[PDB]
Amino acid sequence: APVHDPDYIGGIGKELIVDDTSDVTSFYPSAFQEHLNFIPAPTTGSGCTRIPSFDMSATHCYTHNVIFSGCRDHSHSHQYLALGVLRTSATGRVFFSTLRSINLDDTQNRKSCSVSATPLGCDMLCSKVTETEEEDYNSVIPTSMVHGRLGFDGQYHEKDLDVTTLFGDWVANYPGVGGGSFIDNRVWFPVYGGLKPSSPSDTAQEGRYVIYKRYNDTCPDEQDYQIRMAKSSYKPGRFGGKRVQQAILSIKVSTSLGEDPVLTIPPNTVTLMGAEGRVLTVGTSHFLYQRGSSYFSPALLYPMTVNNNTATLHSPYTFNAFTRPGSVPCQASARCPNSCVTGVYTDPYPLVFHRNHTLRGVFGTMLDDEQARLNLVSAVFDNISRSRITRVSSSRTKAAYTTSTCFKVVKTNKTYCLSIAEISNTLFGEFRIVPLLVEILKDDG
Amino acid sequence: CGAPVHDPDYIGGIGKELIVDDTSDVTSFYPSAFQEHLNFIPAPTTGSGCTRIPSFDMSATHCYTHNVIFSGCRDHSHSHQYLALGVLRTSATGRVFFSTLRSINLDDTQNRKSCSVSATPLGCDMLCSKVTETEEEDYNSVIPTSMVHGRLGFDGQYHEKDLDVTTLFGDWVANYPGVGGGSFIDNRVWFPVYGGLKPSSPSDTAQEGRYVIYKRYNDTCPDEQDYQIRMAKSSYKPGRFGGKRVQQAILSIKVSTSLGEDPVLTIPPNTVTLMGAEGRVLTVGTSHFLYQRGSSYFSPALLYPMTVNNNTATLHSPYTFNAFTRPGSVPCQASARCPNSCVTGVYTDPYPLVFHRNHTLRGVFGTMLDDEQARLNLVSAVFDNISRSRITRVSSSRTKAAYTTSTCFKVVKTNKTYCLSIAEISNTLFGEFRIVPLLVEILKDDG
Amino acid sequence: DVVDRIYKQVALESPLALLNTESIIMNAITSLSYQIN
Amino acid sequence: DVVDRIYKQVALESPLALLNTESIIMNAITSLSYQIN
Amino acid sequence: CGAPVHDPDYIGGIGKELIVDDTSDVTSFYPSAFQEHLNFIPAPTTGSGCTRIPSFDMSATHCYTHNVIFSGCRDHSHSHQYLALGVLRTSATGRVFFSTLRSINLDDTQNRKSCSVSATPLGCDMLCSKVTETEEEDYNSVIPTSMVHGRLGFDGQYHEKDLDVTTLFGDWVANYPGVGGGSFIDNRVWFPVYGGLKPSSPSDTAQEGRYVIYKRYNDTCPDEQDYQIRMAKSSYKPGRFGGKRVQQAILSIKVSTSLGEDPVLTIPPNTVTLMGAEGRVLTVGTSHFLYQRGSSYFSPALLYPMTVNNNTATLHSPYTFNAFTRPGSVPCQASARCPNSCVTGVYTDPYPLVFHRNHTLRGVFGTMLDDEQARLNLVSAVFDNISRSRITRVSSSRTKAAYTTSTCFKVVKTNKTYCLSIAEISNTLFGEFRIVPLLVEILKDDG
Amino acid sequence: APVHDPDYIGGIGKELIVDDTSDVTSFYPSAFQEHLNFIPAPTTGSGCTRIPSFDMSATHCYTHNVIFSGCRDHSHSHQYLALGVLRTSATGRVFFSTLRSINLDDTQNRKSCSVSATPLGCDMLCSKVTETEEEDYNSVIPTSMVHGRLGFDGQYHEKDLDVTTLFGDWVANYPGVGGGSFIDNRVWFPVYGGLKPSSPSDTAQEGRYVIYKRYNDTCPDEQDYQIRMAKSSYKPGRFGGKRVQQAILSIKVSTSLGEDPVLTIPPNTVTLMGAEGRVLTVGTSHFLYQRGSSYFSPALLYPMTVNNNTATLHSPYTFNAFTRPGSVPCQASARCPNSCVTGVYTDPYPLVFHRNHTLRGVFGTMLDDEQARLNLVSAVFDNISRSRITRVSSSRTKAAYTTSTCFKVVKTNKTYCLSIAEISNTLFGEFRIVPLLVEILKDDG
Amino acid sequence: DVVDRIYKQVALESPLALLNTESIIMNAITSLSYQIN
Amino acid sequence: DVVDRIYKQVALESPLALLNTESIIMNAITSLSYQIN
Repeated sequence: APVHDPDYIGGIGKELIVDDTSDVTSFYPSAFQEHLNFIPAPTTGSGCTRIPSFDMSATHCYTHNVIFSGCRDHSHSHQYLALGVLRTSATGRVFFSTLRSINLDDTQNRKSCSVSATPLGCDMLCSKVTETEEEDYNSVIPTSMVHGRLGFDGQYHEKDLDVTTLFGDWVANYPGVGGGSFIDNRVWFPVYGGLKPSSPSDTAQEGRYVIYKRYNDTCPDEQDYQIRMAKSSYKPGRFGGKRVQQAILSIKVSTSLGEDPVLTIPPNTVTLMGAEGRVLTVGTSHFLYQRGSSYFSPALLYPMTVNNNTATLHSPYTFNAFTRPGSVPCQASARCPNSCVTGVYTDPYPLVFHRNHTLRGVFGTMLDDEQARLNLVSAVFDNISRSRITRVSSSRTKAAYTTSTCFKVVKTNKTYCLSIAEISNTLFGEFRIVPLLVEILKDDG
Repeated sequence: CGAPVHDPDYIGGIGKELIVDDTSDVTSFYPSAFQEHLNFIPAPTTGSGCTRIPSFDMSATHCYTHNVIFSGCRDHSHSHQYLALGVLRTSATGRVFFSTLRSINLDDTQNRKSCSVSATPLGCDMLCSKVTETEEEDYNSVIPTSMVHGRLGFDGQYHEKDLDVTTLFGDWVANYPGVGGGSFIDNRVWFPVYGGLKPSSPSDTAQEGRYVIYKRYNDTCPDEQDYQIRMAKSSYKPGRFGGKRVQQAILSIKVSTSLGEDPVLTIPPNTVTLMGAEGRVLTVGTSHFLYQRGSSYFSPALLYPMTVNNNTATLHSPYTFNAFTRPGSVPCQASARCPNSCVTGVYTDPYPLVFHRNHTLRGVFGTMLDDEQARLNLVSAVFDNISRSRITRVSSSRTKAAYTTSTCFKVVKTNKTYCLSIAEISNTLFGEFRIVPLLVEILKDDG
Repeated sequence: DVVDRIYKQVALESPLALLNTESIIMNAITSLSYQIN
Repeated sequence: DVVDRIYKQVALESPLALLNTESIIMNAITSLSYQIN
Repeated sequence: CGAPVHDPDYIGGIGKELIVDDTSDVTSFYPSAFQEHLNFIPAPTTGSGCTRIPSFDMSATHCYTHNVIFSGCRDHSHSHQYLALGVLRTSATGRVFFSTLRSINLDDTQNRKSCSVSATPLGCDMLCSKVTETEEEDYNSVIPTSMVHGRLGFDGQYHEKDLDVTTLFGDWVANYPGVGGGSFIDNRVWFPVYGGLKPSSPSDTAQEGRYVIYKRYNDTCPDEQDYQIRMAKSSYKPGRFGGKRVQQAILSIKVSTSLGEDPVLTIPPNTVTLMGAEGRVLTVGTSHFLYQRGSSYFSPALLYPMTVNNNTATLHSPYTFNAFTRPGSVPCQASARCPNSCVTGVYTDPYPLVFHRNHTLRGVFGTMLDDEQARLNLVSAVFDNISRSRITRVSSSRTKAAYTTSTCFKVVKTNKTYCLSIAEISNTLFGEFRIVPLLVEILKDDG
Repeated sequence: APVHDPDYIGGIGKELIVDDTSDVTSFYPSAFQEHLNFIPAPTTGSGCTRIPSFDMSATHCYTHNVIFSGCRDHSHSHQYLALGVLRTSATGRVFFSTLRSINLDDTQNRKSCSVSATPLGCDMLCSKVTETEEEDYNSVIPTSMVHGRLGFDGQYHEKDLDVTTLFGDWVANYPGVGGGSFIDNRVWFPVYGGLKPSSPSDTAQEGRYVIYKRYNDTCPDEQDYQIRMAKSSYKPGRFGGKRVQQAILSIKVSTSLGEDPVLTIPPNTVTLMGAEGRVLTVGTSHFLYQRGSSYFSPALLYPMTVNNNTATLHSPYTFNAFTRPGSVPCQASARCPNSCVTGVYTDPYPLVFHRNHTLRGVFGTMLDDEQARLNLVSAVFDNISRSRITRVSSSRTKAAYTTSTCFKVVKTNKTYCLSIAEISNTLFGEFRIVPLLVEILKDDG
Repeated sequence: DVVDRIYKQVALESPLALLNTESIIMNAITSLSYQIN
Repeated sequence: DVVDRIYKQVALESPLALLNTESIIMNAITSLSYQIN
């Protein structure tokens, strides 16, 4: 029955910075703080740690993947799940210390995974796939899926899910790799995949769409041109014409794992091509982040709502200057809608608030580049602008994921943000997940 | 949470003579390729902080400590120190992994620099040395070197007391731990110590006009007998520090609730020991050994058999392993033949595996940096008087190294033998300065 | 005569018999330490 | 003479004293694991 | 409160072969006068309630139980039962005393009557028998006798389960414990059992046409060989109960968290055992014994050496002590020579003291009621094949007795040997029916 | 840190039966109840247990003496002190179980002793005397004295007291063997002895006196006859003319034993020849019982008061029908005052109360006989009458002491009284201390 | 020769050496059980 | 022949294995008495 040190007590799962009088981008990250690292690194030049997932409530939940044979051979892999708490050191130094940990080494392959912090432990939603995507989209059956939890007891239990009846309309199905959220007794996982052509869940998603545009730029393309693309986007070429729809799954947290699954596929009127993403609850406000894998790069956060066991997404917040770099003409600066799949997962943690409770600004680490996945940088962002920053490295640095969660310490009253990133460097090493710690500061004063 | 005792799978497997055969050929035993287990020794959180100088020891509890420096591994003037207490476990699928059940990081201003851990019934004992200045400077000092005896308990709390060094160490200009693990024997912790002596002190003059000369197997020195006897004498006062005698010592503090209790230094005759250097006091089964780093002219790995009297230990003519070398600068290099004055070389643990029923040592395991001069290309293998086994390379790239520390246990349930070999490696794949707990399975030939 | 040869046990059976009574006692002690509440 | 056989109790008597003091401890450690409230 | 372990003063002193000498004369060892220690076994609160039928056993924990009857020790129909868990201690001045750290009294309606305690790792185990009717009646029964296996733990809580007697005991008309302590061996409690057998049952017919005849030392029976063989046969079906075979048994329940686990009865051949009676299964050092009360024609104290197979035990030709007698009614009296049918005699424990290195039994300690016929004049002494030591009388008055149970330990610190001998005595000084834990120091002659 | 079972909680140290409408002697003892005996019996025909002392507050304190060589040789003896709690059994049966016990076997002789229950343990006041009384009264020095406590820790500590400065006026000094009482942070012990002729404490007690008479009888003796005796009583012949004055000692209960002794010798205007006795606190009311060792047999209880560290006794309650048997003409029925020493210690526990809070009746076991100490019987008594009864034995029975303490169980609401007696019988044995348990009952209904 | 006679230890020193390692281990276990809080 | 002396290690080697497995336990029981919070 673990829980955080008192200094943190009260400042964990709630709204951090509320100012109207403030100027959001006037907040900036401290240079990178030095704490005790909680994320295991590799024991070998063979195995590599990848695809991190993080969530925190009264407990801090973390999981990542260990592939083998130099980050190849999906066929096999382990999975790491840690359950932990935020502590202050004797000198008051912030550090994360995991109180309970389990590494899944069995022959089965959990591939994508996402963790959530629930009162009963760290819940996890993974998929068991022995094959590549491209083949999985030619699959005549939906993807196998598991739900499991690491109890405070330290014992770990997992219930497999019935993917045929639940997912029947889908050719492939995956967790979003992001964080899962505990809302109204349900664990809410980001999910995605693709679904059978001419299926109840398919047709319902045809003739429904949304086209988002950027701040100062406006697309040259005709609407009979544009609309025909944004149309062409939801069933991108790379994967053969099958439609890829975003989704959210909701299970009940109980001593019985895999209880009462309800899958909510929103309308594509409000939502773009399904990608990886996280679900967040800050205070009373819930959101789904979606990877920029489609034509639109800028950071995406959808305010979401609970209707009983179901869910509905509303008009998403847009953040420019926070951009997944992409292939053309989907790249970081793209104004116009097009069909593509490329991009990267970057967590935009909501930060600055109006008393309105709408969202002034968010903080996360992005990849600064037009096309390639390179040069990770941390900062806070505005509907338009970006703050001063802290670069992860001054040398060439390759990235895959950055997932951020921010918390404040009460007793001292200083705000810090954890942004977990998957980096490839000369100093850090090749495939390495680094729990970067940062503090927030007003500019003048 | 969790119980500070190795999973029963290990009961009977930790801390004993592992492989015992007279007839079999030691070097036919050999390491598997590198295994993948769950990793304990933590890496840094930034591109500044760097982990280094590791120390490890294990009994019923596994103790690990490593230093965390900053500003790109510069500015000694500050650092933290990480001490972890842990257990050897087997997974649900039977996989070996080291899980550390208790840890404390020391962030206070004070700098403990060279530090070594030992596994004692009461916790993890540690012997560090608080030094704000440079080794070169320190040897010019008019005072000894502050030294702490700390411990981490199973209650997860840390304590320590500063040894009174003006008496215990009063004859020394500089006093450091061996960075290699300590060992619990006869109700006391026993740590490696080394440093310089105040010229013409009691403990300095006791050591004058004495020395030891060790020669290699198929190789004999051209140098004139008298020549060597002279240069071999000068080996103990390397020109680096001005020629204060740099001597190997061992300190034994009584392990008890009150730290730093009744410390007694052991300063062996240099008719046995070489020029003092880093090292480890270890026990396998019923016998204890001191490892000395190759910092002097002598290339081959050494274990001086150690016997303990009361508060004092005695050292006997050392074991030697000829294919097991440190690299060194000339004419101290890996191929070094004759005696000489120098300070160079690297810390590589020769953990004993194959034993005679004679209870005499046949062969050892360790990761040696294989190269003549620089410290590069770490490789694990089994070593013997003359020869080394088939090897496991750590990588195919240029990868430098600082320390490697090896200890071998056995999971009894499966009756398979393993070796943990911890390396401080610097690499493209792993990272700039990174500590990797390399795991290996020991195998035979022809099966 | 034909006696020594049955003493091979003192260096054979006997020590191994100690290693057992150790291993089991240790297993006992081990489980017991698992009592941390 | 005759001391040959009389010591062969080395494989009879002592291997017991072991087993006996073994069980004494084991029982005493067992009763202990029951003394935790 | 308090820890259920004998003061360290006793470590190495409890439950072993106490005095071992081949050359010395057993009977030259002998009891001191009666010592004064602090008293454990509690006396009654009224002139009605009366304590009786005591049982004792000790390992690392000391277990004692005695029955509390009412209406002047009449009306079996009701009673309580007192089970105490305790430790051997030494005072500040070094005085020996038994302090009982945990006790429970059983006041529920149910009557456990004949009961015996054993010391097991998990607590004090007890085997009682729930009987509302008379022994004479019970032997006329068409059903077995309800039997409980209870235990008191170190958590001071009591539990029990009724053995299923229609199967286990199905061949018996009446089934009782020996009132003498049980013993823990090979991960099981082993209790003495005795009673009648259903005529012509499987276990009855197995015992027909068989018997044992034991004769005394300097004394030989006049009776014709055939005569004896006949009367010796009839000894097993005493006229008291109508001639159902009254047989000695031992039951072993597995000691575990769940009581009454896997019980297995041992019903030895009557070529070894006499007509069944009260008794105790005891272990001293590496060997185990069964005591049988003298209830048949045989006067001298008996210990059948007991060896345990798996769930079954086997009995070998009994030890005998000729100067150690029960009194008995004729022609069963203390001086009894030949075989005969009868039920008489008394329970007196022969606790083994002097041993051969042969590991064979020389002499024993116990309090015998010294008299031919009635049960009177208890006296403690050391006994031997032929002879008894100098004695310690319990009193100079006419004092009757029911049970005496003796076990001998040694305080190792002082290296002095003691014997606890518990007696149910009836006296002017002590009281009507009173249980007195008599303590004695064992001494030598000529020192 | 022990304490009683809840069923007793609330009913321990407080007033038991309050009725004006009632008739006191209409209450009677149940026959003798059967519980689990807490008082150790002898291990031998040599040693004998004698001189019991009992007290209870939140803890139950008991101590007695073990003499040797067939109840002879004062020279040596042990002392037993038990610390315990009142428990209910599973079937609800009342029993006393001592949770902490210590037997003092050392060469020193604590002779008379009295125990009190204090928040810090069981406090005890004994004397160390190696000689008989008759010789102790020829003593040129006061009697050595000890104060000690059995902690809940089980550890026992004892501080000797300075008898010369404290007791200087006394030739001999002893604890009253009764119970000690905890009042206003002081342990209050009954004490007695005799004091040096012509001493500050002596002369003050000359010319001061009290003469008590019985209910229906009035002495024939002249006052110039009587007054001259009651005079002659305080310095009885047996002991050589030395005056024997009752007394009470008060020590502070603290981690430091033997702290701040203050000895209070009351005036003999209010008090008779000093004897053994107990000090009791029931609810808010305090009392000193005094043995009937002098000319006046009937049960004696003095209401006492605390002035800081000092004490003052008031007019004592009288109970007829409760009579220490005595030698002539001091015997059980004696009307007239005379000088004698004979009698017996019998505890009169206060029971029935007026709302006035004065004392209607008391309960204890007495010895029914004119002269000899024989035939112990339990009952409740009135200023005049006595109840129905329960006899301890129908055979010849010798007694020494009876000390009673009464308590109620709340949960069940039944009142029981423990009367500890020192008996000599054929059934019980020779010198035997038996914790007789009794219940109280209304007569009709 | 002159060898047996130095084996008197196996039945002399040896067993007594077991009794010690028992007694001490037991002392250990004993103290430990004194930990009942 | 020669087996005489070679077993006399009965008074050398094994009396150690005892002392060693002794201390192993003692240390393991000691560390345990430190694990109580």
